[PDB]
Amino acid sequence: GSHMNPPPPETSNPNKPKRQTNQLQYLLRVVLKTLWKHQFAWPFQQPVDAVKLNLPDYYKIIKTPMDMGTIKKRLENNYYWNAQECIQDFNTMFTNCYIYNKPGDDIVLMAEALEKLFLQKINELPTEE
Ligand SMILES: COc1cc(Br)ccn1
Repeated sequence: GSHMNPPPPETSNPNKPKRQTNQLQYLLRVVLKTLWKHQFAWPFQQPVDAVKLNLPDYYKIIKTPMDMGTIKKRLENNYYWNAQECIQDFNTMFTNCYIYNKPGDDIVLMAEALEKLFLQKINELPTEE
């Protein structure tokens, strides 16, 4: 897309060691599945196109972008070694939302609803077997 948006996060790299764990399978099959289909998922399902949204400062402020489309592709591509890397991606996505926007903005309310659901799902994350 536009040269004024940054390249999206890596989802493929043969040099990075990879594993499928039961925890990672739960993150794809339960956690991402639940969040992806939520009514409030859509602002999070792809990278922020700061040109289309007329937010030229967005990637001045947000230096660690992350979105659920990227996490979905990471999971589908078995990009991770462990669940914590994936949980960290989710946490980064929510934190970016809360940094860029204001308390009570619609996108913040949406992120808070998703994050509550995410926390419930992570509380049920199985032990790594
Ligand atoms: C209006 O601000 C934002 C913030 C994010 Br994160 C995504 C889209 N718009």
